[PDB]
Amino acid sequence: GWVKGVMIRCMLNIWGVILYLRLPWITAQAGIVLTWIIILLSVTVTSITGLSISAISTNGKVKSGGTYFLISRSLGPELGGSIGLIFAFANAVGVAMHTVGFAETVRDLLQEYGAPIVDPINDIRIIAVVSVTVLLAISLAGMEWESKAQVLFFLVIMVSFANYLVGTLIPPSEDKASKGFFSYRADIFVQNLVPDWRGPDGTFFGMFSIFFPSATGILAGANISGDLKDPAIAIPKGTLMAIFWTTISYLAISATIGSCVVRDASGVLNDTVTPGWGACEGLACSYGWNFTECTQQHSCHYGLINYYQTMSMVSGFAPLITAGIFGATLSSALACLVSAAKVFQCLCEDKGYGKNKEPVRGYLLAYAIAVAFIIIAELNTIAPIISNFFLCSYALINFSCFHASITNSPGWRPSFQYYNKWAALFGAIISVVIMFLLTWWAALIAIGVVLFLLLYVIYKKPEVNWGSSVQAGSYNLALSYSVGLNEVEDHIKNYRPQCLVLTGPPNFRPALVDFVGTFTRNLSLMICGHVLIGPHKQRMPELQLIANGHTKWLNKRKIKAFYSDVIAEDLRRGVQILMQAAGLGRMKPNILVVGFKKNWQSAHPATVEDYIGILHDAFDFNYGVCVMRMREGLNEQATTIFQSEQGKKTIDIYWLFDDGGLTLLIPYLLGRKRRWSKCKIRVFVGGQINRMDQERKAIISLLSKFRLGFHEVHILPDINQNPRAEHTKRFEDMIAPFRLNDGFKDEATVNEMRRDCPWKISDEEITKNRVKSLRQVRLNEIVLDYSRDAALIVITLPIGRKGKCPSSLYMAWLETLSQDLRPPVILIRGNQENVLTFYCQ
Amino acid sequence: CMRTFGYNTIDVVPTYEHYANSTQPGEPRKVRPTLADLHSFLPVRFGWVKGVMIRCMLNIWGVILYLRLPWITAQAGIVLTWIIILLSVTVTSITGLSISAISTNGKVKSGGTYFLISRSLGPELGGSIGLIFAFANAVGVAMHTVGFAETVRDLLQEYGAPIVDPINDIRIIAVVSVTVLLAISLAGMEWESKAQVLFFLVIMVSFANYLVGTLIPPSEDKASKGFFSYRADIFVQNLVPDWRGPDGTFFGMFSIFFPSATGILAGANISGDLKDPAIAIPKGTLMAIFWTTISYLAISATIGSCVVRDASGVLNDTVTPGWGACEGLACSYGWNFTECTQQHSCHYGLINYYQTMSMVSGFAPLITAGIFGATLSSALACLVSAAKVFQCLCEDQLYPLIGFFGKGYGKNKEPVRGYLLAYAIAVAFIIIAELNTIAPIISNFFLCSYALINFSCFHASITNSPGWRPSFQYYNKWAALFGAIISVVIMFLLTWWAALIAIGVVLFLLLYVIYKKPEVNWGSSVQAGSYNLALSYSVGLNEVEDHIKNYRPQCLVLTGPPNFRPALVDFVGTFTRNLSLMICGHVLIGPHKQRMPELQLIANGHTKWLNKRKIKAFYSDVIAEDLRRGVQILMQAAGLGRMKPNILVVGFKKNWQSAHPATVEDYIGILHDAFDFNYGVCVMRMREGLNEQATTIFQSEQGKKTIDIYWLFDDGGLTLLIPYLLGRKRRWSKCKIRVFVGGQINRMDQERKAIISLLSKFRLGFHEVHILPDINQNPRAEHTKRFEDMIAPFRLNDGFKDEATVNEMRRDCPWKISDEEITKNRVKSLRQVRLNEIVLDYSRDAALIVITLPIGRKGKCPSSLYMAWLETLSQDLRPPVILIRGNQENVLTFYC
Ligand SMILES: Nc1ncnc2c1ncn2[C@@H]1O[C@H](COP(=O)(O)OP(=O)(O)OP(=O)(O)O)[C@@H](O)[C@H]1O
Ligand SMILES: Nc1ncnc2c1ncn2[C@@H]1O[C@H](COP(=O)(O)OP(=O)(O)OP(=O)(O)O)[C@@H](O)[C@H]1O
Ligand SMILES: C[C@H]1Cc2ccccc2N1NC(=O)c1ccc(Cl)c(S(N)(=O)=O)c1
Repeated sequence: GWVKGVMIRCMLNIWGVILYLRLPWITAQAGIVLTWIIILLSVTVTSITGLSISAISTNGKVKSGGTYFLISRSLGPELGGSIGLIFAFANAVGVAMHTVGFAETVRDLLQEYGAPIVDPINDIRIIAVVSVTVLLAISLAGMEWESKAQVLFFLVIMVSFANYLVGTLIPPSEDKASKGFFSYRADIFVQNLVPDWRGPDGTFFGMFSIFFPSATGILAGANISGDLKDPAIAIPKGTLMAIFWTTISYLAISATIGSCVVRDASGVLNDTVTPGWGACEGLACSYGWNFTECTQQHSCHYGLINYYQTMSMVSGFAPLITAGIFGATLSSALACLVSAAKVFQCLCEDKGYGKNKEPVRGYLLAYAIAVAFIIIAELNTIAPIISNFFLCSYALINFSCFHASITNSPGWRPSFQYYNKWAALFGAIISVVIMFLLTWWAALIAIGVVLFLLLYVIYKKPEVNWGSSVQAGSYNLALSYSVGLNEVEDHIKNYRPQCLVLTGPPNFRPALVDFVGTFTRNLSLMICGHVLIGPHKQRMPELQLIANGHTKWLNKRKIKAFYSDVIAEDLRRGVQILMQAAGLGRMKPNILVVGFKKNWQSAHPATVEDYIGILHDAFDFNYGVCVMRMREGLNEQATTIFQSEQGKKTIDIYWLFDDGGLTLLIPYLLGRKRRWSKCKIRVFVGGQINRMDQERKAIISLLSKFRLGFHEVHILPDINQNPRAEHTKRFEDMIAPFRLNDGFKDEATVNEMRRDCPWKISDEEITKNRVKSLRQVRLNEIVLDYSRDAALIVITLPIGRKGKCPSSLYMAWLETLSQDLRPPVILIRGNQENVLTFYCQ
Repeated sequence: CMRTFGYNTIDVVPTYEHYANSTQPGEPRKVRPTLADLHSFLPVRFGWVKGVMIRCMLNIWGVILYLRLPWITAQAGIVLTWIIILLSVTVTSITGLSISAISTNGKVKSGGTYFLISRSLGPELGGSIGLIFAFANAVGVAMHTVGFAETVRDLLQEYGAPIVDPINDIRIIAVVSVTVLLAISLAGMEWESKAQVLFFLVIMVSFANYLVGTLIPPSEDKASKGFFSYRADIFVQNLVPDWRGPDGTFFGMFSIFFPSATGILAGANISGDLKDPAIAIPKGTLMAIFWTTISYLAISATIGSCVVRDASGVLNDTVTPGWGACEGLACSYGWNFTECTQQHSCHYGLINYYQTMSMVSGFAPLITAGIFGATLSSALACLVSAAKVFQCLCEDQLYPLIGFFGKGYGKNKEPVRGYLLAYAIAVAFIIIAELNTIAPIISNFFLCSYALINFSCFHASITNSPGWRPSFQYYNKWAALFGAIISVVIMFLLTWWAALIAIGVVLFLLLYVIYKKPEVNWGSSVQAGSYNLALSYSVGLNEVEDHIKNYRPQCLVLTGPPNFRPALVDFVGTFTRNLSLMICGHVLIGPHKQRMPELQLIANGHTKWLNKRKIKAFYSDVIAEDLRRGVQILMQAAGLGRMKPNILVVGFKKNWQSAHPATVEDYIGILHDAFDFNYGVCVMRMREGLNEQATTIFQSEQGKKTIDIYWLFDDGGLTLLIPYLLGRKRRWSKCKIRVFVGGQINRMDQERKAIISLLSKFRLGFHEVHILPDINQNPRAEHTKRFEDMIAPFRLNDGFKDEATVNEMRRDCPWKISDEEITKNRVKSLRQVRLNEIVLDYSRDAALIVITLPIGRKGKCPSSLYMAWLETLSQDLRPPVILIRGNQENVLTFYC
């Protein structure tokens, strides 16, 4: 935290490996004032970031677990996700860069003995792959060994720095002159005071970019901060102390480098001459080192910019310096990898491997990113990426903190004495400007990537992900989309038939379920209703098991539908309950499907009264109605007639009245399935005998505007003609036993006799509906000579006004329309509202 | 007798008018009877040849026909030109198939491409697409005009009479020409269509002239330039490629030729002016594409057989015997071009000359006329399309300021406003006269339009709503998807930075539209897709078996009108959001049973109100004679599959002391039924009362106040889950939870060890614990007196009555208490008053209070008595008070 987090492992991330290896080179190629200015700017950015980070962090009682968790809990998830993503990418890239640097340093140290294995560049790649793999192996080695090694590494770094200070001030010596050291010289400081450049990066902004990579203490105050036993007043003090120590130490090291170093070397130990014999001038006249040809032809084997590492030859204890620098770099790399792995795990903390169940997947992904970026093996190019990504993360964090302070977040009131919104705004602006100037295209691309991640990771749908399992995820998705459907409004183009099918137990009547499932499959909603008769105190354990078994039987058949059971005294009341309550939001039924009463004659008229009352209630609630009739009745698994292909047969529609199109829509959706996609479809309409031609061409035109693709049309001009004499008689015998026989008295004086049997007919009444009933039986004749071999028959259902059409007269009509056929007859009626259109709004 | 079917009843027969939503020559409009009346008691228009095909054909033909195609065929050979043409045709034909498929679904109105794309895909993408489309057309007009000016200036200089210089004459001529075009477009579509036919005639005459010229034997000038009439040897020569220069690669020729044929929407853009668009768009577009492709192939093949690749052009170079050494087949007909073909420096031939197709023909002014006509036709088409698209887009009022445009004029609504806007933009652009750095932007915009059209088709097909029924059935969705992908690929393959800019503009406009929240509804594939996903995921959840590991609190809240008691809604929504189902109930009494549109409107308004406060709940209403029956209905039937409630949340009836006793009877009956259904129960209570937007204490900050929990009965831990889930939020995060864990008062409490173990398993962070053993103690007799006073009015004073005859008096007054019951329920009535003593000494400054809800056996308690215990328990307290008792099921499965 302070060394392994601030100034040892964050040393190589602030003032360490990336400073103990190639800091003196930048300082020499820049000068004292320029290096001081770069250090000042970096320190300012880091200090503002650290102030904001600590002030935000110290808000509320702290429960350990991760800085990502803390930031998310303080600023919400919207910004927390983006912050975590940016930190993950930056940590992986930094691990890659530090590992490459350490491998290169180790390879050079080994090469100091003059023994090449493979090549200058390739060998570095091999060593780096080996080191990264070793870290991956040591991913889960131990816990307290880490702290022990941190203490040991801090001690070793301190000892190496002491040795470096002891050996740095080299007095006059041939061994020193071999490297160029000449101790203190005012002319040396004068030379350092001026600028000088060499290389493609010979621009001060290049020095700024190089220095930015080694400032991971402020982040160390953000990512290496949440390890304080007393979280109250532990964090900010550590941040300030680490930052100040780093700054002072860096300034001192730069001062020593500029004081006791030279900018040129010789390359030959005994390269000296006498006065007047051979070129010799400059301050080298003290040690006779001329490089005029060497200066001209970039001939500096050793020197400030000539050689990358001057301190290694400047310190007396070379092995100690090498060992300490290598240890510091390894510690920094391990810390960064640990941080990225923690980010991944804490993201997935709530598959698990081993006790901790740690996410090996995230650490493996971090290793993948680091290995992908580490093959290049060049610090000069790599470091700018680290600087840019880290600066983007820090700027986003500070700006978000300032925004939260400004907007008065619901639960934002951090207790930081020195916190101020204006400082956050200033830091955001300055950081943005510096990131833009450092490298235009790269920084802009990173900003665009960050914006994409911030916009496109907050519309996922299941934003919680509770209880990782199958049932849990399924429930989460179902809830998310069901709630989402609430904001979307309704339009005619997207009408859908939601069906409530009265099946009772589904294993008693499978024809209805087959027929409805045919045309509703993955297009709209289907519910199967079951009413339980009798009074009982519900609850009980067995009802749930019964429902579960019914749903299992349903599932085994590959039928998408929901089962549902209710308790009521009688069928009508349970049906009312189902019609009024069942559904969710906009997924609620609007059509009722009911079977035919095969034996309505040998039964108590009370049952018939209730049956007709069901239809009356359905019409009251604005539903559509469908009555299905089979010749044989409806009451491994059984096999039905809708599970075997139909063939070339026809579908016959008798559209006699306008309902809104429901009579036409149901057959259209049914022929769109590969079971009824070979049947030709016929439409019958009534008309006139003296205008048959002007009626055929008109209905055909209307059919083409709905774009339903139906084949033929036929007109019927004789629907008013008198029925046969032997057929109109069969209608009288059918209703004979329902004649109250009081058709000579006041309608006031016929309501009393109906209070015990409100299902009779009045001789007055039969005189008003005489015409209508005749048209009912005449229709049956028309269907028998037209549709004796069809695969389906559809007819519009007639309506009777409540209070003027007893339950017995109504039941006498539907039985007449459908008789003597081999019927899959369907009688349909819409709610008197358009469900089709020929318009695009 | 013989009379129309329908004259003797109330029901009407089907007819066109019942579905037509417009006026008519017949002013009185017709409607069919509503279900309540049957139930219940007591203008110049163009065809397809002149309105679609001619426009598209003119728009496709350009200037590469005369000045570039022969050079391309000389550089690449016949076969490679044919392949390039074929690829371009595949892309264009697929796009045309998609547009035809989308164009026939209902009646299309004015608006062209924008109308189709938007109304069939949704306003959000349609707005940005329309904006960019109009801009692109308004710039293409200027591009074509500058091209025409270039041709005129080049000819005039050829005749040797220049005015100022290459750069200023272009400006002047272009300005004058654009002015003339603007003048033409304002005179009406009749004059506009006449000029199109005139230009078509001129181009046809040019084609015929070239064809006739390509036949006559060659003269001396033509012979010394490479023209020799159809010769099999030249044709044989001219099939292999011969690349030359920096621009000699297959990619280069494809990039040159591809933009030349992409103007295929020139006829659909005037869709508002057609006779029958659904029979006029597809046929015209396909025929135009076919004819243009035939013409391109014919030109390529014919020219590739008459001209040699090189020719000196000097008449003296003829082959006489003695001088020169002939090479190539040019010396088979008696001509010698050894010199230049050796040094590679002559200026004639197919691969070195640009105006070859005018040399071959018999009269060059005809070719000049052809170029003029092509350029001018393109400019006119672009102008008209841009004006119409802009008028239609500005009609819909989707942007803040551009609405000024959209005012029509006499008879046909003619947007002179948009005409002037586009003319001014075109002038401001033609002033520059240098546009080679502005062309790729426009091309990529057009390609984006292609991609959007194709994706609209594919998405509509894949969703497959019952309202998707097109008459044109000669397409396929996979091909459309491939077309959109290849469109974007080509975009990024032409010029990458322009593609980046185009896609960025599309994205930014889409974001602004989505943020603006349009106020219109037309019916799109997106809404149908949302229904699709809801249904599919519900079915998926239902498919899986049932198991205990997915407990969640699913609540039905009795709230009546949602905006009456908002505190209950806010409290439940606080801990329900993103985690479980919430439902709002409302019982309307109603005589009888019916549903009129008033109920539908009221419900839609309630749903809008609920969705306007960031609340996730379903609103449901029922009709019943009293409250108990409606609550029974909702408890029995609400839900779907697995998502159904298992907790009931109700508010306190603070006016129970002054009310007809049957009301409190039904309240307690509601509680008893809920208990009997295996539910959990929550009773909410506040000191004031529960009955733009109004505020509430549940939507404000809390600070550091504490929460007190009084756990006296082990019911499954629901008494602890609700307070716990309310402490993971950003508004209760600083509150401290105090637990007064009389661990199990009547539940075999644990003294010290197990008390902190159960709460430990709840990962609650419990920060404090206390012990209350003094329940039995005698409460201050002063407080007991307050209890006898309220129970007095319900006394039956039946001490001397037998237990058999006591039931007699209750057949009319079931609420009243008995005497034997007072002495029977005495010890259990002292705990309530005594417990109220303790609470009034700790949680007097506590944000919330939670206590275990007492219970009662049916019949063993008089109803009015049980309502006395509730009042005494929670009374004289400032904060909101919650009483809970769980279903007695393990709620510990919720954790992960
Ligand atoms: N318990 C029930 N739940 C839901 N609907 C029912 C129930 N019982 C009957 N129905 C509906 O009533 C219709 C037919 O009435 P009913 O069953 O009395 O005639 P049925 O089928 O001939 O009788 P049965 O099978 O006894 O001969 C069925 O198609 C069904 O829709
Ligand atoms: N129509 C209704 N639908 C659903 N719940 C209702 C309805 N009417 C009342 N309630 C519920 O019954 C509870 C008690 O209401 P009651 O009318 O018994 O006393 P109250 O004093 O009117 O209650 P409040 O002061 O909360 O309105 C309320 O908290 C409310 O949640
Ligand atoms: C971009 C300019 C410049 C140019 C140069 C050559 C060929 C066409 C051409 N223009 N493009 C068009 O005319 C064009 C392209 C695509 C489309 Cl759909 C259309 S349009 N008017 O059909 O909508 C026009």
